[PDB]
Amino acid sequence: GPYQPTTVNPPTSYWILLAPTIEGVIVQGTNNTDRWLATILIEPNVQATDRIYNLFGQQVTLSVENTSQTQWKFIDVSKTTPTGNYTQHGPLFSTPKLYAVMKFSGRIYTYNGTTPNATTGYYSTTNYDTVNMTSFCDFYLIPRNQEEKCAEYINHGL
Ligand SMILES: CCCCCCCCCCCCCCCC(=O)O
Repeated sequence: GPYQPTTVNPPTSYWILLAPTIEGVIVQGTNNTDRWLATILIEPNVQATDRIYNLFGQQVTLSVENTSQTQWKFIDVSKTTPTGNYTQHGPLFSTPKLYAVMKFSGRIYTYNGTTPNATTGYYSTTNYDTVNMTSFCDFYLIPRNQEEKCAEYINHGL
């Protein structure tokens, strides 16, 4: 990398390492059947607030917060129908402002917790293997077999 913002359908067993700079929707993806997914970035020190986000072309109001005074915050969101409500999942508090996602074994793997001690976790409520990706930021590809490097960049930056 870095790869410029684009829409692709990433391969399974690859980490996409996203390098956003501005708060808001950094990436979104869908399988056009049962999942519309995104990750939102929130700057430090945002008390509970209704914010409007363009998700898949629609203006969506989400109640969000970031209680961290020093770190940025990634939140995953998901809806299961075109008109469904979004639910928030898996906060990552981040100093490097990097976020990674991988489709593998039907699951989506991400990093969770607080850098520099963020750890991998995953979602598994359906098979996500065919979910595509529209990235609004520059990104890198890291194969599963070099995942240790991915964890390194998430927690410590490039
Ligand atoms: C490579 C795929 C990219 C998909 C783009 C969005 C990246 C974040 C993934 C968020 C998953 C949301 C959690 C789903 C909750 C659930 O339904 O189990």
